[PDB]
Amino acid sequence: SAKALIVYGSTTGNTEYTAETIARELADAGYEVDSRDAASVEAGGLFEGFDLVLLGCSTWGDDSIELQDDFIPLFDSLEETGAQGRKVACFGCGDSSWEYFCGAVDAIEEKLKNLGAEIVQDGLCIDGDPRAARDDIVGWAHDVRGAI
Ligand SMILES: Cc1cc2nc3c(=O)[nH]c(=O)nc-3n(C[C@H](O)[C@H](O)[C@H](O)COP(=O)(O)O)c2cc1C
Repeated sequence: SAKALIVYGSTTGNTEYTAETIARELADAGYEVDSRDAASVEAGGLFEGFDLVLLGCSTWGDDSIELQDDFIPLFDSLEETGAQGRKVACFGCGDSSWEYFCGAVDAIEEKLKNLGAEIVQDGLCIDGDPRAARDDIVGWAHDVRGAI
């Protein structure tokens, strides 16, 4: 079967829950899903062997757009991950009280495109408690699968 990698940076658990929800959706559809906390990964060759890569990251920063801390090293070395020609999609939790709502997702997408990835679906941005967005999360995973 096709193999999917999900890597998530999450501090309060929201993007982690989102990743777990996406993983079950893909696994139910027949994907072999490898889900990893970004804190545990190294960037070099990270995407090797994977037909689909899903990257999740929350947004931070006192008065700038900053990526979740565990994701920053992966972003900083994203050019070594094997993203060229890779089918990728991005997701993240945020808070719409911030103007740059899920700004980290946008930043990861833009760099992926420079690096030659194929963005298979527009990034998923979740407001507030992601358990109150379960339908949106499952639907997005479904749409990602249908777009590859
Ligand atoms: C200092 C600070 C800055 C934040 N900045 C943003 C932001 O710019 N855009 C956004 O969408 N959310 C912002 N947030 C909201 C967090 O991303 C939100 O709490 C999210 O649910 C955390 O997801 P996680 O538990 O997966 O880490 C900010 C939160 C804090 C504390």
